[PDB]
Amino acid sequence: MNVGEILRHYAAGKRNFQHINLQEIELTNASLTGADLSYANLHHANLSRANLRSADLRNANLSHANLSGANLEEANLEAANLRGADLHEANLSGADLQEANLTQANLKDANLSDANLEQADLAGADLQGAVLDGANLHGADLNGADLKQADLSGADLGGANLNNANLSEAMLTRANLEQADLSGARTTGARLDDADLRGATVDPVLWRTASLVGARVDVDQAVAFAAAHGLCL
Amino acid sequence: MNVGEILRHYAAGKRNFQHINLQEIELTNASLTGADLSYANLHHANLSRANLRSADLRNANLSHANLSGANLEEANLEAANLRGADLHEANLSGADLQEANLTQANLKDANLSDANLEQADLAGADLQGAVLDGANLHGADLNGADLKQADLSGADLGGANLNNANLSEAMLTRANLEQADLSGARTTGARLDDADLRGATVDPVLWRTASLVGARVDVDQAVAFAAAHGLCL
Repeated sequence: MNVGEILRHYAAGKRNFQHINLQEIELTNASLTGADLSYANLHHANLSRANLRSADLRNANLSHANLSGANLEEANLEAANLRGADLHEANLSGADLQEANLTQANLKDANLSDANLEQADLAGADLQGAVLDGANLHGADLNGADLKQADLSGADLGGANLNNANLSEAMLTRANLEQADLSGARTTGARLDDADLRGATVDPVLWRTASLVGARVDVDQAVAFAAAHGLCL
Repeated sequence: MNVGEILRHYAAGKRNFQHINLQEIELTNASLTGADLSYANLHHANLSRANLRSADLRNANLSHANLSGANLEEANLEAANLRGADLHEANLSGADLQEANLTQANLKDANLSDANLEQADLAGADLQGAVLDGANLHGADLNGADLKQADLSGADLGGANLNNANLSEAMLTRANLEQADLSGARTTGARLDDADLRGATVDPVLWRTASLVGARVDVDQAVAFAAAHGLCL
């Protein structure tokens, strides 16, 4: 299938497009809300600015697609393959991204307000400046992700892997970090006021760097904290 | 007895002067080492600059005596009554002051290196600038004493009462504060590095003000500390 076909069919009102092969397709600007594209092949595809609101893309191959600026509000991307995809400035508010593959993806300045990223793989992704206010990243992999100035105000990072994340100047206010791993993360000017830290693995450096006004702690943690300030116990 | 008598007798080599009444006596400059003056009455006496090295004064009435600049090195003042005495700049190194009465006394800039002040009463005394390097104040009363810039580097303040002390800019390095009470003390720029704090009662303010590099703590204390920095447990 090609473009003038598919634009036409949708325009008619045909909504099922599952398993279609659209690999490398030029679909910039293309307007495709409520479309069913599950299992569809979109390797290196161009869907820059494409409107995919409430679209179903679950298990779709999107590795290396340009999606810069797409609307994905409320789209179903459960298990969709997004390795290396360009999502800079895309809007994914309310989007379902559970168990989705986002390694190496460019997410700079994108919006994932209230998006479901449960167990998603974001190792090494660029989220510099993005917004995740109230998002679910319970159990996500962020091995090495870049989050300079990203907003996770109120996100579930319960048990998330933040191993070696860049959190420099990140916003973590009232986020849930219970049981998260933050070994190696850069926390310069990061803000964890009111955040829930209980049982998270942290470097001691974090105790000295992150604003922690109202942040919740273990007793093990209290101690950590004390000692990171140089008290002898 | 009067002065020309007593100077004479000592000069001969007479050493016992116990229970003698020398109340209000002018004995400035008077040179009286190894003298036994226990139970002697010296209310409002003038012994400014008097040399009393290794003198025995235990239970002597010294209330309101001028002793400014006296040598009391190694003198025995166990239970001697020093309420309101002027001791500014006096030297009491190695002096025994156990159970002695020092309320309201002027001790500004005096030297009590290694002096024994066990259970002594220093409520409301002025020790602004004094030196107590290695002194024993185990169980002393310092209710309200002024210790601006005083040096207690290494002193036993085990169980001492520091209720409302001025400790502004005091030196407490490797002092023992186990079980001391520091409710109300001013600790601005006070230094408690390597000090032993375990079980002492402190205001939380203290956690924020005193340098605590290497200071020892309880777990209760670790927690205190954390919370004084605003962490929620």
